[PDB]
Amino acid sequence: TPFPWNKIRLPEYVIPVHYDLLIHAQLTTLTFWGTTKVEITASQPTSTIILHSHHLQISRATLRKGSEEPLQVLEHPRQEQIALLAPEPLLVGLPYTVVIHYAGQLSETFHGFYKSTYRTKEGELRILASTQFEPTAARMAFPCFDEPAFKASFSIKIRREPRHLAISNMPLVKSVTVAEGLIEDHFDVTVKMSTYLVAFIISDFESVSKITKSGVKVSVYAVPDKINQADYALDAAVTLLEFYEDYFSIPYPLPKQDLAAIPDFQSGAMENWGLTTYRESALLFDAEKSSASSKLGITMTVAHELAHQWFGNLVTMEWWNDLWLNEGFAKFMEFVSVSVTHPELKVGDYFFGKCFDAMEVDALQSSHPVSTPVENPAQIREMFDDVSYDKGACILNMLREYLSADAFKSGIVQYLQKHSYKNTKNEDLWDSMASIDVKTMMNTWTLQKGFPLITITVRGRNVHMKQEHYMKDTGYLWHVPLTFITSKSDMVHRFLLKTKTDVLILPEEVEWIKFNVGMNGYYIVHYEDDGWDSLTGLLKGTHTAVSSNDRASLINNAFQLVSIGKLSIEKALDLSLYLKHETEIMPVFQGLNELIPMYKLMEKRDMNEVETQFKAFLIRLLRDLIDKQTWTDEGSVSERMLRSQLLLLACVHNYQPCVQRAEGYFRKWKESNGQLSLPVDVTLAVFAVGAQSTEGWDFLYSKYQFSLSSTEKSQIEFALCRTQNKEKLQWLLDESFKGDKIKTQEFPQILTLIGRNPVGYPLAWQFLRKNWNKLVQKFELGSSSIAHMVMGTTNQFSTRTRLEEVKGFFSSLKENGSQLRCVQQTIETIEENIGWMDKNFDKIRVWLQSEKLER
Ligand SMILES: O=C(CN1C(=O)CSc2ccccc21)NC1(C(=O)O)CCCCC1
Ligand SMILES: [Br-]
Ligand SMILES: [Br-]
Ligand SMILES: [Br-]
Ligand SMILES: [Br-]
Ligand SMILES: [Br-]
Ligand SMILES: [Zn+2]
Repeated sequence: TPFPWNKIRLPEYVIPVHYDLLIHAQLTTLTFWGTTKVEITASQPTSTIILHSHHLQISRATLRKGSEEPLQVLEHPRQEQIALLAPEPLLVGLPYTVVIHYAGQLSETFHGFYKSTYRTKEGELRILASTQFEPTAARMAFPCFDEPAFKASFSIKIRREPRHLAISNMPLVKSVTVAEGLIEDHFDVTVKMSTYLVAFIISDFESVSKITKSGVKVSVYAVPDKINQADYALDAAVTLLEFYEDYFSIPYPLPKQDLAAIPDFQSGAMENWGLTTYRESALLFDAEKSSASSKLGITMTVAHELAHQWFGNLVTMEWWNDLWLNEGFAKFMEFVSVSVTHPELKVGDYFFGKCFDAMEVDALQSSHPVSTPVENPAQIREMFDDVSYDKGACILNMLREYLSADAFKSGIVQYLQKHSYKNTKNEDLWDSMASIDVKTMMNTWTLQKGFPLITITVRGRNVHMKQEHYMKDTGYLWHVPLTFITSKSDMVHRFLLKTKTDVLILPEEVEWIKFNVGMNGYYIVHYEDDGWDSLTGLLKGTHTAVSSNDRASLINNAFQLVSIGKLSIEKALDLSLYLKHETEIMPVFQGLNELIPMYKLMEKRDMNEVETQFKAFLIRLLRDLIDKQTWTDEGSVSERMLRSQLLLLACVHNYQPCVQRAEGYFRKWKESNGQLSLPVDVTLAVFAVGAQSTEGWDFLYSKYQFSLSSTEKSQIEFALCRTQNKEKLQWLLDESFKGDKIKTQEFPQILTLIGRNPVGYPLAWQFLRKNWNKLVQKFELGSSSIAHMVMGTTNQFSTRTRLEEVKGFFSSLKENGSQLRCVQQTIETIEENIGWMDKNFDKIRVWLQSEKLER
């Protein structure tokens, strides 16, 4: 019989109410079986039930009316569906139960119901089984109506050996002994939720717990050897859940919240309702070895996953085209919450960096609107990108500054209350925010890609403003909430620009004007006539006349304008010279973010002399700030992050005072047999210098197997990827790909670091090409992991030959990668790199030879 349904989306006329899932995993044979019972009703007469199933071996399917009838099973593996045919049509509105018996193999990927492993201190391999369903992998563990708008309650039962613990979304009601060495755990019924949020883990994890003031038991789960690193996340999770409950005025509805650190995990974390899961590096904190960056990362990742309990779980997007309703909000709420719960982290100052990263992809033709259509699993996975997360958060921040925090908060509380246990579209959010023209304005920011360039022309008191789509002509127009300050006023002045152009009149003439105050708006600014000269003069003479975020926005925008010929490279580089006086993390890092990519392009070309001169200029520019750093872990989180990055930068570029100190610390660390406690903040620099020799690299690698510290593992991995030894770089690719000595969850990062190694970069792009099929099988087409490997190995090329290697390779893949959005993005980036280098290389050579810092 041919397949009776020819659409990717399921029919809307058969709706589930409740699922009873029985799962029995065998961790010795790596197999599982299940029985899924789903209560359904049909809104129209049908004899066919279409549902999702992927890589499950279905043995039997029956239909119970409320008698039992057998169902004929048909499969459509490409659509990832099964069709269950009943002997007679279902009666409308009457309850039926579909019962499906099946078996599967535990996935060897990081999705579905997959295998995870770890080693004990004695070298014994331990196996656990965990889940990762978002977006479409629930259908790999149980047959279901696997679309987020088909919400249902779930009663989960897990069969296991007595040596294992099982945890799931809800608390454990009871454990029944079925037979010898066979226990069945019954978990309480969940509230109405999407299939992608179902979770279960079978392991020998240990836990620590703490109860919130609202009575919620919060626990952190981890392997026995790492449960002593769970205290920080446990305390942070309790404080953040209490923050969100008080903030939203909507209690967390479940009796418990678990945070599990999984030894193998693809993304950073996942918000499964009641059972949030994390990479061990995103949750576990070692008070002696963890970095300030990693502590910030745990805090923000926990805040993100807990925000999703409201934004994503309680209220879910109707379809993946509106995935930003979940991810943009969760990303933005990390800042809203942590700014209050952990004020010592000063996160609010760092938000804007995400917006500049989103602008890098959003300035290309291959970007997409925040809300855009998706059909198949690879396209849906492509929605987990910088546009949904970072542009999503940045436009919400822009809107909050525009409406005020009070009006914005009222709109989001109304929205969550109105749509609790249901699904929403982009329009529902805008109607909630307008109930406090929001919809017209925010449609310009979510229903078309990109962002505007705002051009300012000052004629005495007359300030002319123009908008145009910034693209590296569509005729796009936005409702832009402009802000500005002047040399006469530091009040934030506002002007809503809804037309191509407008003009305003200043009360008095000014010496300078600066738009996008604190860079809270998702747009860039160009100043005509002497505007850039006036702003450059202000930064050179009195840089604290504007805030550190305003200084960072001027640096970023000046370099973005060079790409479209609005500002010469010489004038942008002249502006950057003020950084010799800068002390603040955001503008110092913004200077690095703009300048470092220039020598990354030179490293992949025969441009050694200008590359070396450019690197010497960068070190000279920040020399006073580098020399002021102590080689300790002293200071605030920003002082520590600034120290670590500056010392690492100085050492990799052979700045002699720092290389000598790093060389001495590494030699002493190796002499001590790795017992010397180095300051965590200098460890990246010390290890990167030490790995340059064969003996140093082998010694660093010998310590890797014993480490229980996520930071130490990450620091060693970074250092090992910096060697000039090509056999060692190849070995890291081969071993992390294999997953024994270095876990495969680190492969995408290792591949990108080697792709950025000045001598070993050809090896990363070659490895990706030669192992494409296995990498796609492990990480999936459309995944953020694949996108980071594609862009990480190719987006710093700047020759027509490299451009054609990329086009030729990906077009030869046909259905296994030729249509990837990351491929078009990297092709467009290489085209821009070719043009930028051709135009600016010798201009930079001449500018460097002028030695303006030495003048
Ligand atoms: O360049 C990189 C990585 N990287 C890029 O590949 C270009 S975008 C970028 C912007 C800011 C910071 C790092 C960036 N890392 C270092 C390098 O020269 O390879 C320099 C910094 C010390 C670590 C090594
Ligand atoms: Br049974
Ligand atoms: Br505003
Ligand atoms: Br005038
Ligand atoms: Br010191
Ligand atoms: Br090849
Ligand atoms: Zn998220």
